Amino acid sequence: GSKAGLDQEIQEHVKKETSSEENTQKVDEHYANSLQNLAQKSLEELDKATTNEQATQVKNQFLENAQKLKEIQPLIKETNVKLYKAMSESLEQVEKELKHNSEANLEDLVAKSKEIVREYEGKLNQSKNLPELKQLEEEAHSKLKQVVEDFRKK
Repeated sequence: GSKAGLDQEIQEHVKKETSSEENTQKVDEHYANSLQNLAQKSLEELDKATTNEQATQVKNQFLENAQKLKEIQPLIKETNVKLYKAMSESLEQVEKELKHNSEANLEDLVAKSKEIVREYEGKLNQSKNLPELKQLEEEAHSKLKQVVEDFRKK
């Protein structure tokens, strides 16, 4: 127990490095794929050039665009991170809102149903004969059905 925190800290340093290098590999692979696509498009433009100057310009523009592409890779990773965080936080907010609202609706319906039951139990406890009992029981069940139906159709 006394050494658990230190073990966790050492393992966490190692995990930080391994996660850093794995994210580096992912960024490198995406960058290499984008660079291959850029190069293929520039090579197609070059094959269709009609002038040595147009061809040299295709090459120079490829080099410029390759520099631009390399410059944005860490920003690409940071943008993906921020997008995922925003999605997760919005999902959690909406989840807690839905939980609260559904619980409130259920509590209101349960309160109304228990109130119908209490009213008619109070009436039934004062019953003097069997016909009154049957009439009150039927009215109570009809009121309960009306309440639960109105809620299902709310």
